[PDB]
Amino acid sequence: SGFRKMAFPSGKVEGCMVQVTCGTTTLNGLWLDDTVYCPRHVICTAEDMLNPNYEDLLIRKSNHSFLVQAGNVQLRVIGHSMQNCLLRLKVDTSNPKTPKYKFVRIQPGQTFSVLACYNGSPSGVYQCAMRPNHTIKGSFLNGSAGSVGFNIDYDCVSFCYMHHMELPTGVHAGTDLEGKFYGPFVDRQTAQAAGTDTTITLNVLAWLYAAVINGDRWFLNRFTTTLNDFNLVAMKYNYEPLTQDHVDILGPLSAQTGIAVLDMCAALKELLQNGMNGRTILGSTILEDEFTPFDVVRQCSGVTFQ
Amino acid sequence: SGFRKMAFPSGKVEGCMVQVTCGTTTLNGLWLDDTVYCPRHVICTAEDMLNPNYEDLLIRKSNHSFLVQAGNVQLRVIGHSMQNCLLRLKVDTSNPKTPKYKFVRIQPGQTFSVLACYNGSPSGVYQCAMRPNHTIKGSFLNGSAGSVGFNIDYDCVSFCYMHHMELPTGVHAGTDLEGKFYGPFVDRQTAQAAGTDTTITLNVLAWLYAAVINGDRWFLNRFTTTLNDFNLVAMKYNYEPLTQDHVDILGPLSAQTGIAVLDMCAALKELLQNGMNGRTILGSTILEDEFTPFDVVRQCSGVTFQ
Repeated sequence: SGFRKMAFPSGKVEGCMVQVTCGTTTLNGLWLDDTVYCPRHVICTAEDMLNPNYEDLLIRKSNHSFLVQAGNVQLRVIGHSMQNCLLRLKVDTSNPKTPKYKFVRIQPGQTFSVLACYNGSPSGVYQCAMRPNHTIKGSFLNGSAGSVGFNIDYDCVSFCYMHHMELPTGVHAGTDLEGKFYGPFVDRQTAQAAGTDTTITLNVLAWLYAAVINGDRWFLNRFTTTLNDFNLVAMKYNYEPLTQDHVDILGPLSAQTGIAVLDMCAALKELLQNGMNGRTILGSTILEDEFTPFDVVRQCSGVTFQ
Repeated sequence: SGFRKMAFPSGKVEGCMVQVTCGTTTLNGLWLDDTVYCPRHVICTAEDMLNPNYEDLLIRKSNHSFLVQAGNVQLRVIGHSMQNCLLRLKVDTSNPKTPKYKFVRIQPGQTFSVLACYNGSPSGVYQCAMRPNHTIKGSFLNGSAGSVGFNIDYDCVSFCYMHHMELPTGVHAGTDLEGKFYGPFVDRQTAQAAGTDTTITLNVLAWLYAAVINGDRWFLNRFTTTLNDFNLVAMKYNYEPLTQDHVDILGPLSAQTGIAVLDMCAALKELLQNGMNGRTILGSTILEDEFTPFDVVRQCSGVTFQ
């Protein structure tokens, strides 16, 4: 019984992947019901990207200007239309494998499963988090745009992200399924760059509990800090604000390990004092920011004595 | 353009997981064509796994006392045929969802993906490597027995692990899909423990290769070491030796850069006797060993499936 950075079974999402090829551009598209979603820049060429006018461009393209194929059999496009940075294509046969779904907009800190695909087929699946700077540290290559990110709540695929491009530092930016980017990022070829990404406090703590849970509290002390004595030390360091909503959330882990969020945060200010080796924390010389409370709670189901 | 810990798409395997209740106990089974696979110890109640005669403990049990379930439909069982550490209770209809499969068996250092299930329902999927001490450091709460580990090689899911027991140390153990346990483990309460482990090395090595491809390089240089002096120090840091039968596979690896094998090896010497204190490799502080040369190419290359 150990911690693992897991992902939801990509099974359901795969039954929604297809290949959308336009011109000399081929990427991916999510096929839900009689609709097929793909990043709109599919209808562009390296040149168009310098100053794309998607509205006018898309106009120069009809229903069978987009060759979509579910596996080896191609689908019939019965109408095209634009929605922000996506492209809603209609089809003659709604997806018979469409599962209970829904579109959400994840926030920074939150995690999700990404099913990378190429030419409409799956390569692998991995987990990751929507960093505080609105970027993602996924693993994408050309032909990867069009891939989705999700979370499955009891037989329900909550789609939250759809890949597009890759930033200067090797990180990734994409949009929600409605078609709006997760940042100040525009899908055109202009000078852009990820803003200085910090660290997720809430998950750095979840990690901290997972640690205690599984052993080691050398980073613990009778040290008690206020809800404003930690947050000052916060902006100094990369770690973000520990709102009152994080407190509550850290509640369940709190009650379990018998430790108080305040005394936990206080244990952290002493890590921004060193926190070197000597005993480390589950190996990691640093601090894991992409393991959410829910995740730790999830894995390693412990009890709470009352 | 990043390098995450990837897992195989779990669609061709999820559609195989079913539930296999027997009395009060309940596991997850593998459903291929007509046959159904599952953990022998599914006929035991309470401290039965303390005193497992099995071959006799199954005699009294009958087909009916086997509730194979596919999420609703009951699968008429008919084949209380025990095979090694597994059962082989055939059912009436063959799994229509059955994929194209093999049952190959993995060796130390090799990797595979895991579809953790509970009550026959896929919970999460992840990737782990067959440790040398012959165990799989991973995550499995109760009711994880019956879970499965596989690999995908172009239109062919080859199964290679069936989760069974969990060691006291936290790590777990199971068997190939033939019943043959892995390492010298058994399934009772003989209070067995796992031996000392060494690093697959060939993975920690091949991990660097993908580090390079993603730019992140600051070790490619070093006192270009030998072929013996190196693995010598390995046993100075707990790393099993290496043979040319292990580098000749790294053919394409180097063939996709120009970076030597030996020189690369020297980066390690300087990586442990000195370390890296400060800068990191693709994020992690520790050196990752759960990444085979194929896993690294499989990712960096984009190899899809079907």
